[PDB]
Amino acid sequence: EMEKEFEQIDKSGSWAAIYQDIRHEASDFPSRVAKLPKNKNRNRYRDVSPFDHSRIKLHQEDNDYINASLIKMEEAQRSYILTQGPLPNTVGHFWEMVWEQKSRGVVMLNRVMEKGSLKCAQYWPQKEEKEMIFEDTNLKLTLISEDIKSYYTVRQLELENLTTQETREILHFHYTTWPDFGVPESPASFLNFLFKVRESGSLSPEHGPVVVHCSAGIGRSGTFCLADTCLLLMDKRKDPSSVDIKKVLLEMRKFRMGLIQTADQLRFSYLAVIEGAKFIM
Repeated sequence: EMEKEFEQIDKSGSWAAIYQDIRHEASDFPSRVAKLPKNKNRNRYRDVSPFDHSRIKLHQEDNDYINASLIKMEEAQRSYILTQGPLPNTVGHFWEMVWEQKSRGVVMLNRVMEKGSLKCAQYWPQKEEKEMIFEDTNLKLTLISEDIKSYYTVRQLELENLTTQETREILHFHYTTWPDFGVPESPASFLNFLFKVRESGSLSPEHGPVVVHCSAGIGRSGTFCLADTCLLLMDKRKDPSSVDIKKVLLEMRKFRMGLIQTADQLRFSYLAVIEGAKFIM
């Protein structure tokens, strides 16, 4: 059981060691499309690339590339799209992907500015009366409502395909309190946030996969998917303690490199799953 494994690693201070074993066992697949010269300005970080096999393709004949990966967890019946925070030049691609994949929710785990630098373009409207038009992808985006809470903000957005005049409601879940350095001290507000996304229906199989991002789409974004999938598997299985976090992480790393960036994020993921299991048992 992971609670006992937690105390062991913690008491022995072995987190950096566990973390390095995961690094060494992780899959390595080609990412040829990401490294094409015509795609250099579509990537926020030169060392964070989607694998070719799991990359999301845009349905535009010109250049189909976005820094985004489909993570398919077969046993849990959960999919996720993990992507980077959009760049000024990819905001239109981001919303085209949301449209084409029939996503119902966007989960944002970063602030637009952290450590005095921009981690993400402002890709949604700040006021009802000031909608955004993406000329490159023929989409209009309107803020419908915004509910600001202590630890997160939920926004209802309307996305309109200007080509067909179809409209969809998108939910934007913005976790606003992840600290600039390290991880939250307690997983309570992160779990509350994760249950709010679940309650919305955004993670349900009647919709396209949820879009999850931070700045690179690997660290905080990884912690989100890892916790959700692990808690779902504990509901589904005859023996809940058959769930090995490390194995689940390695299965997710077949789909996108580098998920969980630090030994601290790994420790936090254990704590979130352990604490979340109490609200699920």
